[PDB]
Amino acid sequence: RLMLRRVALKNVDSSPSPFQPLRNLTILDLSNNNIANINDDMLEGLEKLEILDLQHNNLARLWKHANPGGPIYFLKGLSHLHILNLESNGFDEIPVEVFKDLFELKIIDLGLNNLNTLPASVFNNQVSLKSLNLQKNLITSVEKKVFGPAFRNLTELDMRFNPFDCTCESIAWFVNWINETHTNIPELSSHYLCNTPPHYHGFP
RNA sequence: CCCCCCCCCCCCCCCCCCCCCCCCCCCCCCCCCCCCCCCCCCCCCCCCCCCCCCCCCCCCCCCCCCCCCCCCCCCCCCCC
Repeated sequence: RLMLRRVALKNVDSSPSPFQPLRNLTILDLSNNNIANINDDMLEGLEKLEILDLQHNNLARLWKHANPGGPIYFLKGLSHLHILNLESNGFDEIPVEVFKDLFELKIIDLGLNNLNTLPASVFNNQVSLKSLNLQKNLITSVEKKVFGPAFRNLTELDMRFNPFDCTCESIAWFVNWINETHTNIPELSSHYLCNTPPHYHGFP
């Protein structure tokens, strides 16, 4: 376990990964450090890593398609990763094959970001997901082609402050899944308020 | 056994002049190549300064909400 929360890491983007000798590393916290550039091969050889926290950082550019050199898939080879946190990273786009190898992911956190559109068929490999947290984002539509495999068998859901769109093309499957479910959705009728169109403005 | 004087023709040598043909050097013009310097055309790379745009982090301010601690008051009831 190596905790580096709010330590302002510098020279973190070296060509050889400093966590390469850490073969038995299981918990790694890199939160509140304003890390900007992260290499692709930083977590190579980290088969036994389970807990990864990268919340409150600046990795928005690393996932956009306009980033030179291509998006950074720094989550490859993490077969045993269990809890992942990416809060307040300012993410605006998620690459399609970033979560391709997380076969044992159960807890994922993506709140307080600028997510608006997610690629279709991204959460196929998370067959053992438990909690999905997307509070305080800019998402507007929830559909099967992206959130179908995500909502297979969960236990928690955190999507409070989002401007949901009330349209049969964008929310009908979502509200249908709300009607019958066993996942714990707290304050479902308090902050899951429809922002757009103004006809359904504020309607749960 | 004799010298002299005239003339024709053909020689040889030497000085001058005029012809071709060639060599060397030089002059003028032009062309080609090499080197040096300079000007212009663009397309740029690197560095610095200035100005903005996005995202994020620390600190601070304002408005709150919850919890904890302390103080006061109102009503009800007992002890001596």
